[PDB]
Amino acid sequence: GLMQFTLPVRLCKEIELFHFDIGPFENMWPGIFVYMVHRSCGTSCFELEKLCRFIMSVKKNYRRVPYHNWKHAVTVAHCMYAILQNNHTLFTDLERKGLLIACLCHDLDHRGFSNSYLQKFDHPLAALYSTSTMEQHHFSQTVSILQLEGHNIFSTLSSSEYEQVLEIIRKAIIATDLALYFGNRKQLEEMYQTGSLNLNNQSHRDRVIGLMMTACDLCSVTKLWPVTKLTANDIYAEFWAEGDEMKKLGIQPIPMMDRDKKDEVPQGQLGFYNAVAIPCYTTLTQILPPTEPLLKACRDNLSQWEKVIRGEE
Ligand SMILES: CNC(=O)c1cc2nc(-c3ccccc3)[nH]c2cc1NC(=O)c1cccc(C)n1
Ligand SMILES: [Mg+2]
Ligand SMILES: [Zn+2]
Repeated sequence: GLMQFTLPVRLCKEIELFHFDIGPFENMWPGIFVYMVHRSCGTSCFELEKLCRFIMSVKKNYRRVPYHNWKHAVTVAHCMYAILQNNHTLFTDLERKGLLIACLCHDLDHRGFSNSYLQKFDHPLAALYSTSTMEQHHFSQTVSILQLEGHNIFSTLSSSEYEQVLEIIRKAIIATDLALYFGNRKQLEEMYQTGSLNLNNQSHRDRVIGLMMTACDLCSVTKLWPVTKLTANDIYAEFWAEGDEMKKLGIQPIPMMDRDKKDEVPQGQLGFYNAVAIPCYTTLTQILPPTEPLLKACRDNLSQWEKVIRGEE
């Protein structure tokens, strides 16, 4: 119990900021995650032995793909940590437990291919899960790891608390299906504006947690420009591999997945920022004002992409 994780001074300070980059030292990422659980949740939330074993099994079940990898999992969990720390009083003890774990697990066993590619390939997962295919898989993988001997980090919760946290985790992971984000944000936009948004209404909380999951999942667009730009390479490495596999099925991929249209990436980023990112962080900032730095960083990166198009970089 008297055992804390302590980070070096620069990390200890910068980890509190939304735009923190977890760095290139893979062996520090578990400790960074444990540090965040302890400060966000308490040193009591989890048996450290069970947590460490859970973390290492989750890492093993992430694949060596360019973007949807173990670094992405820890990066998404850090954005959730920053949201939770800037909104201390808004979230229950169970929600803080669930959401950091949900973020770590949200892309478990990702192959670097979209739901669309799985359906067109006719992958077995697409037969098992007709919508949110990869996301239902990610939740299935999470439950599987929780049920390994010595890996049940929730074992000290009551029966009712255990069912509530697994339900928080299921909804949180499903919500990372971007197809579901558009309608979820529209509903939240209507509720905030007509003044009907009520955080004591569970269906309303579910929607707000959904948006937080989207915000954390997209947080590559909220880093300093050098991080955002280098992450974009990893994102397009997966998209273009998927586009290659579409061409192998005899289907022309959408331009975003066609490496022959590299030139139009900057304009592709504008659409993404305007159609998804900016709307996402705007609504989150309306509901949770202290998440404003995410919207500010997103707008800064939109302006950097505009400068790339105008030939200035
Ligand atoms: C819903 N629209 C998009 O997801 C999206 C559409 C795009 N269209 C282009 C494009 C258009 C013409 C020529 C070349 C490229 N690039 C795109 C990139 C996109 N997404 C991300 O960059 C991104 C970032 C982070 C996380 C996720 C899930 N996605
Ligand atoms: Mg995902
Ligand atoms: Zn993700």
